[PDB]
Amino acid sequence: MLRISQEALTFDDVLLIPGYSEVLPKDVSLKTRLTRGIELNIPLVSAAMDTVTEARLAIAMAQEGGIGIIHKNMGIEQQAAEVRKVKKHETAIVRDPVTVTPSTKIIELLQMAREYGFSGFPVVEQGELVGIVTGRDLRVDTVAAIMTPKDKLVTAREGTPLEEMKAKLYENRIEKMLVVDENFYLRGLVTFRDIEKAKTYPLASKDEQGRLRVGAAVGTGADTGERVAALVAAGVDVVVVDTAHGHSKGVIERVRWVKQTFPDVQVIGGNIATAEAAKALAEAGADAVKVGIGPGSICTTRIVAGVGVPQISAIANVAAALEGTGVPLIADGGIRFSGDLAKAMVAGAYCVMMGSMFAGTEEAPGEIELFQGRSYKSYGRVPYKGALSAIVHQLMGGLRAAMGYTGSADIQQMRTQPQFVRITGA
Amino acid sequence: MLRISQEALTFDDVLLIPGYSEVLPKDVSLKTRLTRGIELNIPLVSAAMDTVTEARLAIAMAQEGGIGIIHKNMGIEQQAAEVRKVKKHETKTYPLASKDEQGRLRVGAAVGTGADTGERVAALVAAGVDVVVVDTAHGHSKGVIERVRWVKQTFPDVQVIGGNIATAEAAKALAEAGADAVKVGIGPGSICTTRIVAGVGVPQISAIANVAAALEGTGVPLIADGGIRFSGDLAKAMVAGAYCVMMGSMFAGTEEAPGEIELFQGRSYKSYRVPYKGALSAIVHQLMGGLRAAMGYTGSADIQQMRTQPQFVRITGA
Amino acid sequence: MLRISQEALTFDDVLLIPGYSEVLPKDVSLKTRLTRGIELNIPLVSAAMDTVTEARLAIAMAQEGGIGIIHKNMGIEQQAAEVRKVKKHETAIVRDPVTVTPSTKIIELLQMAREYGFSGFPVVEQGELVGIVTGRDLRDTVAAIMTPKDKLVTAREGTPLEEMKAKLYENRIEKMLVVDENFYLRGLVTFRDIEKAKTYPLASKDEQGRLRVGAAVGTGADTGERVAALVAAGVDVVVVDTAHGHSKGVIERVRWVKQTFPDVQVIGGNIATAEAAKALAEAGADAVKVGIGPGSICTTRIVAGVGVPQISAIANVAAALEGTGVPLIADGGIRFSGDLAKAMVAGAYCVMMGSMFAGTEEAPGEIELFQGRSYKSYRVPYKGALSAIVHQLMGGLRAAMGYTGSADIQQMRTQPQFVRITGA
Repeated sequence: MLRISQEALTFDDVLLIPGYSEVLPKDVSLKTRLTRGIELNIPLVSAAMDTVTEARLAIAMAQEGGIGIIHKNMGIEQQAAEVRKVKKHETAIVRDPVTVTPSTKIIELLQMAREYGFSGFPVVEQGELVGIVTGRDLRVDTVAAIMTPKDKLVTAREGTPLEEMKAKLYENRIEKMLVVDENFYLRGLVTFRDIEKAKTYPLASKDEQGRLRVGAAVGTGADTGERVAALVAAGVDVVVVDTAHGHSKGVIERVRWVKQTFPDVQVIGGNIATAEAAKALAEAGADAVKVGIGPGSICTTRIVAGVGVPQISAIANVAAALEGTGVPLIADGGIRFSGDLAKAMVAGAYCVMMGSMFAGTEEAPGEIELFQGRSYKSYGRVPYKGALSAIVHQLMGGLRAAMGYTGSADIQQMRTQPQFVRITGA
Repeated sequence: MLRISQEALTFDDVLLIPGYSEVLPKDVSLKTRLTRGIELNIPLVSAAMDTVTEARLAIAMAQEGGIGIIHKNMGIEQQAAEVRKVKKHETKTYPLASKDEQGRLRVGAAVGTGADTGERVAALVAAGVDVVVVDTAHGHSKGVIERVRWVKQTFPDVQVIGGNIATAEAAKALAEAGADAVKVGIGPGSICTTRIVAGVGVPQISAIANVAAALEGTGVPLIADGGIRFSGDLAKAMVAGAYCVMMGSMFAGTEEAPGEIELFQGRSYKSYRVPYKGALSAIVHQLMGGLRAAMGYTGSADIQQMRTQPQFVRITGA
Repeated sequence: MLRISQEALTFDDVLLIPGYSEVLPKDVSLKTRLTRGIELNIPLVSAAMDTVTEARLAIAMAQEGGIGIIHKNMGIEQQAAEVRKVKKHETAIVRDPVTVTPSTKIIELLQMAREYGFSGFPVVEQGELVGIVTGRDLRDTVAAIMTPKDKLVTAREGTPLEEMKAKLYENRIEKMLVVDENFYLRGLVTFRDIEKAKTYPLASKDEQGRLRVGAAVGTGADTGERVAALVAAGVDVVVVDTAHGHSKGVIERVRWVKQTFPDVQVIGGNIATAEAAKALAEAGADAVKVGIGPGSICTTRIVAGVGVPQISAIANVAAALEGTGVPLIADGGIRFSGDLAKAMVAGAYCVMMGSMFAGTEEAPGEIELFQGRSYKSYRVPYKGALSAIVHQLMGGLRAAMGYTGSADIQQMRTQPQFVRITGA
């Protein structure tokens, strides 16, 4: 007979049922996991599309508390360079301040200050911090004779938390402080005002060195091994083996190879839409899976190949397959409104990947253009959407409202407790 | 493990089945209850929206045999003053008029859960409001349930409605808290904001039926609030178990509703821009005329029969 | 007998005829006059509309080489304050430093420092800068520990940026407080903000180097008070701006401004006839603004049946004002850069734009996202930076001047010819 496995449901087939609520939307927790080893403060990921995620938007995603996956429609060194931009983004510490040496002449010092200002130059000897030259030191031969010496410097160790650095600035009644490593080598320069500015982004997704998190997509083609190596050496947090059909020999073996070749990087595999595909990727060592095969009603995979799984059922089947494995699942595709995002969470997603909704923001690729009195991003013209932060705030506002309606205090509750009603086309 | 509780139906999913009939539409009874203590001569309530119910339309609603809920998008003294206008209004004869034991027209008033709610209730009560409606987007919540308890303990002699809700468990929670009635409707509309923004909602026929089953034998009425576009939907809501129906935007733009007559582009509107709909009585007459027709088709002589005896068919999209 | 004075033409009725050309569009001169006494480097003025011109956009217009007219849908002192914002603008100055007084408790200053740090705090008394509390000063009250007045290194507001930069270097500091002639604290300037500052070579500036600005008034009861407050705030031009400038009220108010405030420029409008131009010129107007029912379905035409198609209105006013020295501003009906070029050739000295500038970054309103598209809300589509619209408008004018062979505005206004075309 006709081999039908199940009836499968999409976002419009279901609604969340309100439940007893004690926590206000503004008070719920949105914290979740992207992978086994990566936590996110909001369950939001930007897709690896060449209209959506390069370094600029990836930085903003991490600042909001999610993460961006840098697209792979570019050369290997070009993609590694995009990853480097994200890892080098300075939340507060100036990593490469302008320096002088003890033997540097005052005449060159003064000529440098005419170009860079009298901000006070650190004095180094082959990288080793030996002092600082303040404007006062010049007011009241070489830099050595007038420099503030090491014993008078207030410094902080590299890797100290920003709030602890701000406290050392406060206790010492200073505005600037040098950052050093265990061998007193200069590693940066930090400022009270810049730490305070950093509170603009209190949810920022950072690695353990305080660098913004970022991901990067790869495929299965011949240069994948070289591309992964370049992305890893650039400091990427997660490699996303990202293809149309993750349940394939090519993707499973590539995930396995990443996990065995680069054990210290996280690896995502996808896309998949079935329990069995999730178990295959988990056994291959995936730190997370990405869910979405023909999730959209009119997408190319459905029309050209007749293939797809409605996204609510795909998410729930993958979630059930991975329960108790520790492996998160990313919902990728079909989300038009914040309400869909909430339904994806209640079906079992750990976080949601958005694509076209972020195209046309300030931070996304492209240049602004005005055409017949309206604003677009040009590269083929998408409407200009303004700042990414406003879209993120609306999406998380809707999720917060749903969690308030269902009485879910946190993401773990939202994923496991609320119920759907199924509705008709009427 | 997709956690699906049930298939839920809306108005367009069902049709009333005709039954053996002996009573004509013009002769059936429309008397019902708003709350434990308030009876109405027609099963109609006006919503607490600032485009729908202030004193003028609340007076009209009571004269028709329903009741208005004065909206709370105004100061406390203003809302109390609106209540006083209705309670003091003295006149045309309105023999269906909803009236209290003292012969004054009935009126309700909405409050929320915010910090000034206690002061607002006290003022509405001192002005003679018949029912206080604790009216929020999510009545199945600590704050709404606690506020309903406080009204019932602090002002035992006023009726209190809690809402909105859409489940049996929520209905039991509000009734145990002392609600004299519950208001039903969470994301009842097809493309409403609750559904688009939060993905939350219960199709209104199943929500009404689930609440009616939860409250059977308790004496606590339920008010159907939202999703009703035609008199036919109203009839369906009653057969699903509603005691009466709350209308909102349908009454906006009537003569008696807030706003001022405005001419523009050769058409009439109310501005504060909603199309001008003429006198409220003509809409009420149409809605009640359709309910009477439905009761004639189903053979229901009164509201109690209409709510408990007729049957639906479920239909498809086609 | 049906009293018809003439057939009147609008922009769509005519096209510019190409002429022999030797000057490339990039090389023509766009310099013109707003009024008898005010020159502009581009022939663009922003309208006195509350969706278009407040201080932010007026500043951008002046930096582009044009000027903005601040709208009058606000209080008198609010309008004076908008003018002051333009007259005193400087991008490199950080405004409103958080201050302390000598009788502030050290304990309170240490509390504030939790947010503000130790960079540190200017000290004011009776509204005058009297010292500063630096971090070294904190390692009773501020009076005891503050650095005294005689040790402050300050700059005067309005000092050229290169002089401020030289003073920073000479004093081995990276930032200093900015004061006015009363030693009132006006802000703070840093090396980094000086280096980041953009220069505007075409900027419309007065004799003191301040950006030019105008402001609208009407003819109602408080006009005299409003004019006085605008003039005192340093406004460069008063625009007596009504629906019907050819009236006793406007003519007498224009004359009052010229007689009462002879050192300010005055514009009268709106008009659309030769006789109205002569009447405003005789009243003392330094320029006239042309446009009565210039649009096809505007309210003046629909409600009152009144209007003059703008090409003919411009040309009739220009003919009437020839040899008087009084410029004319074309106000209304301009949809595309091509209409702007036509308005210049019909005789305008510059063009006032309104709703085309609404919805730009610098115009009033806040950006809003709505159905996946950007709007400004008070809703109009969001249009990005004003500079891109100005660039396109002036690019189109430059192209027209290249087509007509006009090397400068004076030639563009007097030499090229139109063809008249049919509806087809």
